[PDB]
Amino acid sequence: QPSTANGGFPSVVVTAVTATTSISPDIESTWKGLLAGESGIHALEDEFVTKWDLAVKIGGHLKDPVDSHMGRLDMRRMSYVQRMGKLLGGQLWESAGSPEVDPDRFAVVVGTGLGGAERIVESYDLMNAGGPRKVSPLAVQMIMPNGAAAVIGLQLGARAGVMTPVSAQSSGSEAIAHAWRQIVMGDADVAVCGGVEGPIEALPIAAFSMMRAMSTRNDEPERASRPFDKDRDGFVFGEAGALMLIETEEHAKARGAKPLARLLGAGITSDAFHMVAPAADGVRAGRAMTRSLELAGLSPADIDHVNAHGTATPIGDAAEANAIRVAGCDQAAVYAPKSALGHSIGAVGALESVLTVLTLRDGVIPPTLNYETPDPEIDLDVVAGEPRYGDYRYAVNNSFGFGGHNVALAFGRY
Amino acid sequence: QPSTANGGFPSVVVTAVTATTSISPDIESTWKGLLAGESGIHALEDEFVTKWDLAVKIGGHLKDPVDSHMGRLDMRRMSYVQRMGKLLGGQLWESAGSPEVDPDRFAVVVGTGLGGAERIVESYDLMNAGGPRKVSPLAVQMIMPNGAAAVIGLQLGARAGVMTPVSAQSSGSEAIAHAWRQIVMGDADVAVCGGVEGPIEALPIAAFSMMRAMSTRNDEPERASRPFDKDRDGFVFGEAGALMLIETEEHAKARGAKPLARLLGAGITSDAFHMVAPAADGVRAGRAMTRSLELAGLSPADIDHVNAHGTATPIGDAAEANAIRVAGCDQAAVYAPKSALGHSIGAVGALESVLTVLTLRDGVIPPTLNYETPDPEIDLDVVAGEPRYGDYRYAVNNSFGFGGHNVALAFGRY
Ligand SMILES: CCCCCCCCCCCCCCCC(=O)O[C@H](COC(=O)CCCCCCCC[C@H](C)CCCCCCCC)COP(=O)(O)O
Ligand SMILES: CCCCCCCCCCCCCCCC(=O)O[C@H](COC(=O)CCCCCCCC[C@H](C)CCCCCCCC)COP(=O)(O)O
Ligand SMILES: C=C/C(C)=C/[C@@]1(C)SC(=O)C(C(=O)C(F)(F)F)=C1O
Ligand SMILES: C=C/C(C)=C/[C@@]1(C)SC(=O)C(C(=O)C(F)(F)F)=C1O
Ligand SMILES: [K+]
Ligand SMILES: [K+]
Repeated sequence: QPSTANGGFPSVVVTAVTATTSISPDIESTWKGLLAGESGIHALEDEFVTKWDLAVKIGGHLKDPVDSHMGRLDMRRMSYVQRMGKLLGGQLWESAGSPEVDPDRFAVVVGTGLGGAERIVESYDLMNAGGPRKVSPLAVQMIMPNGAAAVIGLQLGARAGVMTPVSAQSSGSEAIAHAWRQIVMGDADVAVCGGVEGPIEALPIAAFSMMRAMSTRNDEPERASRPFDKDRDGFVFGEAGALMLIETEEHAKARGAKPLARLLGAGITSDAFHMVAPAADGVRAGRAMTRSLELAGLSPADIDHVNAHGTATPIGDAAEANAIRVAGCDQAAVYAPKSALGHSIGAVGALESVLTVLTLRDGVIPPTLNYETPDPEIDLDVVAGEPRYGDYRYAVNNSFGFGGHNVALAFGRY
Repeated sequence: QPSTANGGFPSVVVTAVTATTSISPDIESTWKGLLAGESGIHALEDEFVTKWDLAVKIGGHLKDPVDSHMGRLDMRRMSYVQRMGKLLGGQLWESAGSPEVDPDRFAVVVGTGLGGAERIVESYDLMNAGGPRKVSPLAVQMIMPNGAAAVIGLQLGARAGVMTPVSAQSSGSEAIAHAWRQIVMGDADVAVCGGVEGPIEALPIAAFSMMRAMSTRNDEPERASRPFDKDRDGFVFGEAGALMLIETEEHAKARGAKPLARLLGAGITSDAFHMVAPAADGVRAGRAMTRSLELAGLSPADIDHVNAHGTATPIGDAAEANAIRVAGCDQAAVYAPKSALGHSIGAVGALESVLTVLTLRDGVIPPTLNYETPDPEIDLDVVAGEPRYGDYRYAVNNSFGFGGHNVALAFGRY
């Protein structure tokens, strides 16, 4: 029975990470902010909020907007998730030391929730106003949801496959799972993986608001996202994109890269319960966690830390507490980063996987913000108030998505 | 190292297929039609053609529209690709004998090019006319590109993962590739897999036309799609969707399912060349074919048949001919079904995978339509004029996608 622990799968390490967030464009600065209790969530100052008088008037825009780094041709030839992909792909490579790798052993797996959807609406308006010849010859390649992964693949020269798993809010973690499978199956030795997502805009706010999923605590934006708290009232948008570089331990050693963590195993399951509510019992979600432990070669008692999906809906957080119990991981120290960074949909599982790596690298879990009144249906060890220090040696990052998708990633200290 | 031939992977069999096409809603009648030299391509009668005076006036709508099978509630609460996926998933399951399987060992993998995009422009229009509270509460779950796979997962009860790989025109084959991986890695014993795609409409025609990729042979619609022909001048749309049921041979035998064929291995690579032109040398595309043979345990000398992606662009077919040579597969009999069925984008690799399976089951390849003047740069054995009967044992199905994606599937006669 192959596991990582028993040498049945090659050892896979994380050797570089990059992310842009509502706190900082610099992941090390985001991480210092989080440990200091900073939130990226503010009053939205966009004119679209007053134009439409939106019920939701809070969110975290990126600290450093993607397009301040894009030249004239990038703005007219890529959709926004493609520009974010290019920006992060170059940062990651530079952070990695700009390695010269074998392109034929180099894969890219990048998830996103939707793709270049603004170009859909642009092409629709252009054609309605001026006919079919007003549609750009670039529209197809900007719009297609594999667009961002493909821009990264072209940019960095990856020829062992470029893949885009889409599973709504779990896409960013699912991508890192498929990258790990591609390596252990022997299709690649090195992979860039993670997730990108669009910015906060009026139409996405309108659509999730009609699901009654979003916090409307507009008077205290930094207090609004309260995962696992008794007084939680839904999620808050917080923009992000994140990528990491993973490679076999052999490949990293040959080029002198210092690992940040190990990526030990991944589990994907599905609920077959409901399209937009997680099964309350957490059973299939718990089993995604268990399967990541089986592939890693770990037991539940090994898991020191869980990085919760923790969206701060009443229903979502209760199902996830039940899933953590099913997996036997409810004595782990838990963090819910959406408390501070909000929800970035297709990117967020990637961002939170990067945070999980940093917890293992640095031996610390940031405080979950706004965690003030424990909820008795949630009987979890939620880290709050101040950071929790410790010699953490194994952690699980959870992500789930509309459609019933459950993804868990098992990481270890290097 | 593990292969199907050496027993390192479990044996995986195809036990049911379903597809709706421009020739027939019934895959067995599609197949009889193809063998009789029928084309599904006609003059488009839609009012949108004359409204916009589109340069392209030809293509193949489904013989039997998806929505002649849909209630008005489904029409309001699913996107088109979800409706297609629900229709096909129920037909497939019925064809399989409505098996009772273990939901926790049952996965769904279904690709699509874009997703529920008509609900994006609908939501946009609604909000522009009446504000954010006019957007449907179901809009997110109809729009998300994992929506179709998730509908099928919920309909059929799949709890071992629901996955949507997006790779533009290769998505449908890539979905069968990941379903095969999901079974051989031990995450599932049974999977529903394939591709769905939306119908021909004005804005998709405008966007692909503006790339100068489409045939405009409007006076002779059935003669327009000419893969590998010297006078080819671009692709023709032909609607489709297709799913197959795959399962371990053990699982099939246990429920008394007769296999249609064996699914032996899958190879996925990428070009890192250009976003919308394939690499002219065919090298990475050929290595996708080679990887599928490695995993099957086959050599190129074993291959009897290649089902070509064969879009009928000048550069596309030339690059694929080079690919087949790189893989050592250029002595095989080649069929290009887009000649008769046209291009259905995210569904097409699934449709052509089902055709490959029927070639192997029945020992016959349909004629490539319109193949009249051999092109010296192609130098392939293109089956043409009449169906070719033979004792086919091993076949490769090729699909490629914008972004530089290459997918090959190796199938065997059962
Ligand atoms: C991280 C939190 C946010 C997550 C939100 C994720 C939602 C999906 C991502 C959508 C991508 C949007 C990209 C925006 C690019 C941009 O900025 O376009 C502005 C101007 O506005 C626009 O064009 C808005 C056009 C809207 C595009 C259609 C969005 C449809 C959303 C659906 C109705 C609801 C969400 C579906 C989500 C499904 C997947 C996840 C479950 C440039 O402005 P200017 O320079 O022209 O002045
Ligand atoms: C097989 C060939 C086709 C392949 C085409 C693939 C393109 C993707 C298809 C997307 C889904 C289309 C579903 C249409 C639903 C339908 O039928 O709605 C009509 C009324 O028109 C409409 O609303 C058209 C709505 C337009 C939707 C936006 C399409 C944007 C397309 C992009 C600009 C260009 C294509 C990008 C593809 C990228 C991915 C693949 C590389 C019935 O009207 P009614 O009488 O029922 O009221
Ligand atoms: C099957 C539905 C699932 C997994 C829904 C979850 C918990 S996953 C997710 O991100 C999410 C949210 O965004 C929401 F709606 F705010 F809670 C959810 O409601
Ligand atoms: C990287 C670009 C690729 C693989 C383009 C291909 C050959 S894949 C594909 O389906 C396709 C077409 O549909 C087109 F445009 F008709 F030729 C192509 O142009
Ligand atoms: K998480
Ligand atoms: K093919």
